[PDB]
Amino acid sequence: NKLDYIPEPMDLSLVDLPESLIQLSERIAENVHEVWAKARIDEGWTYGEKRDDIHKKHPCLVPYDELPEEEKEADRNTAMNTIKMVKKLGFRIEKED
Amino acid sequence: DYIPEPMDLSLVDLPESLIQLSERIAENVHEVWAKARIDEGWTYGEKRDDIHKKHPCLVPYDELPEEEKEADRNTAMNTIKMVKKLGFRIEKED
Ligand SMILES: OC[C@H]1O[C@@](CO)(O[C@H]2O[C@H](CO)[C@@H](O)[C@H](O)[C@H]2O)[C@@H](O)[C@@H]1O
Ligand SMILES: OC[C@H]1O[C@@](CO)(O[C@H]2O[C@H](CO)[C@@H](O)[C@H](O)[C@H]2O)[C@@H](O)[C@@H]1O
Repeated sequence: NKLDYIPEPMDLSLVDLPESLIQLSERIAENVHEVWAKARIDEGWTYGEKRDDIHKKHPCLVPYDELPEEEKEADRNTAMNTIKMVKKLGFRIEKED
Repeated sequence: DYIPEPMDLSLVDLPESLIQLSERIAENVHEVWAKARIDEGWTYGEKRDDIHKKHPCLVPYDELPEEEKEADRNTAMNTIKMVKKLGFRIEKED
């Protein structure tokens, strides 16, 4: 092996987010996916049952609801980790009156 | 037949103190992403290979092409703009 890289993510296990926000994690993940998909469809990518760099085919190029549950969980957790980092970095997150 | 329509976040204002920390946020999402692939047997290779589990982005975040860091930063900021658009205050604690 040539490269010796060990990822060390920040410990966000004890960062608490409003329950109201976590209740919306699907809403956030869905929009993240829409942004992702629009960027790939604008580059000529299309849906295909196997990923393919040469023919620009991706299986995840579907509406968010049609994704496998495993893939939605990923998207929801990515979203929550990105926000937990905001809180870890010293910002308050509060639902507006 | 499927047309993505992301929320219009063009007018959502985030505190400048936070946008300054884009790279810290982007760098951590990359670490979590990288940690998950390496735990499943992925390694760095300069071409992506779904078969030998080789990905060119399995490098320290600072070693990424600027185009890739730029993508990660914008992704992080759109996720946080969604929070603000969904009715949440984001303010630095002083
Ligand atoms: O485990 C899947 C992995 O993909 C990520 C990339 O950060 O999500 C992006 O790519 C997905 C398909 O590969 C899209 O469905 C998703 O919308 C997009 O944000 C992570 O969320 C996840 O860890
Ligand atoms: O594939 C690039 C594409 O994936 C995103 C998530 O949608 O970033 C993820 O994948 C990157 C490597 O491909 C990682 O560096 C990053 O941390 C991870 O979240 C997009 O930002 C990017 O356009």
